Amino acid sequence: MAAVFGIQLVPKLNTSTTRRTFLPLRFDLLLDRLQSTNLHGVLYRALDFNPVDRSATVIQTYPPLNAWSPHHAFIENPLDYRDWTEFIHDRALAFVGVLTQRYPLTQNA
Repeated sequence: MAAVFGIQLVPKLNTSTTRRTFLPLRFDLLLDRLQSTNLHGVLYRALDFNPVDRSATVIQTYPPLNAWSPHHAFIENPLDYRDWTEFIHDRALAFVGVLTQRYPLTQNA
């Protein structure tokens, strides 16, 4: 311990004991998540600078959304965070419908 290169550690060790189990992906639950309107604090951790009606830095995408990359730069960045909210709300909304076309809840729950 302690003098780890130029990183001074503490005299005290500390651990955590309990960890959670990896719970499955309910179809219902995604349908619900895809339905998010106020997305900002749902399928991602989104940073905005609200006071002057402006964006911050980083939309930290979750699952879903985790399959963004292939051509991300091609897409270019939207005008603001607030604006990006909308857009992917929109598009997501379109997508949920696609899924449903092929899979009926009633049947698939």
